[PDB]
Amino acid sequence: HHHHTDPMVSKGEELFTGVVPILVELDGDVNGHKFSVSGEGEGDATYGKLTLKFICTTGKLPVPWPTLVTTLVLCFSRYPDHMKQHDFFKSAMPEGYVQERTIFFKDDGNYKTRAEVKFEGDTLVNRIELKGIDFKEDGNILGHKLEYNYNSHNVYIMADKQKNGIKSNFKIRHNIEDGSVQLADHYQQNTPIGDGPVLLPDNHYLSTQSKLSKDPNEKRDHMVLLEFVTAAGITLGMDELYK
Repeated sequence: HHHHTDPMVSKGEELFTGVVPILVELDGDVNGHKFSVSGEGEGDATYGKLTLKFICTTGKLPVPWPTLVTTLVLCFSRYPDHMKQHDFFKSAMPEGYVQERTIFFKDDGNYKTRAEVKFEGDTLVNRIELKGIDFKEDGNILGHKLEYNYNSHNVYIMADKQKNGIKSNFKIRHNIEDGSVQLADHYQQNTPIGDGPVLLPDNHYLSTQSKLSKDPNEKRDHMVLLEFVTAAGITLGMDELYK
């Protein structure tokens, strides 16, 4: 909804009232295996909810789909009302923001990603380039030894006032089919594309859950993703209103 006392908050909330269509495009190269992914779906920031289907448009995906979840749109996070002044991601819209990561897979290779997230008309677009190097051919990634699932996790967000953006580092644990875990250490920075002001947040976290599934009628290599992302970690207003 639109009704906030801060007109800067109102501007960003306005763009994300209702269901917004999403397009995702990724071009990737991991150890010289070139691939492309296209995704479509919709986001509903009121509930923190994304529903997306991704297709590998070059044939078989050379890495496991779960390793691409975090790469393949944090403006759809649900920020509670008392935290809306800390929503960097919507405040950068519609001009958008850049999201850069390095992801280190423990005892394996790394991904470097750069994405631009912005509106094209009514559609929110996430355009990504991914470069992966130093992977082991018989490791868990190029060897496809990961389970097709995704563990819930919390991620801390901090301002980077020098870059007028945010930074975040966090660990993802991917499940290996033998019951072990493959760690993926993420380093992330985001910066605005426009030159206007943005909301720089106090420290807080995002709580994320994802469900991965398959489309039984789809013969192409693909992933169906339901993702929820909710902001938390700042207590109400002046204090607690219920004591």
